[PDB]
Amino acid sequence: GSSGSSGLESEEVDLNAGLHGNWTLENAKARLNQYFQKEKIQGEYKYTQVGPDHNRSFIAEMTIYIKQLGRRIFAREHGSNKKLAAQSCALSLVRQLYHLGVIEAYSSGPSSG
Repeated sequence: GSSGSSGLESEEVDLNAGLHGNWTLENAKARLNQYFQKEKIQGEYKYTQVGPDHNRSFIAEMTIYIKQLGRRIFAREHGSNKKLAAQSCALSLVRQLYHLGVIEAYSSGPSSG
């Protein structure tokens, strides 16, 4: 494994990308951890393995309470592995946070190139 020492963007972004939200499978997993660091909240994914051990997939689920709204949000999703499952779960919390107005559309530009 490896990574860069800094990140930058100098590219343009569409106006409709602020209406659909730039939250992706990985940028949502980051944004849910950012929400937990800013609010002093903690959350861990509940997993369930499905299928036979020679050909399996994983379900992942999470539920969190929002003290700034007075309610909670829940998700349950699945991938071919725990990473894909938790990625799909995170995007399902983050797109409910965006729908309820706890967050806005992400600043990262189009994935088309």
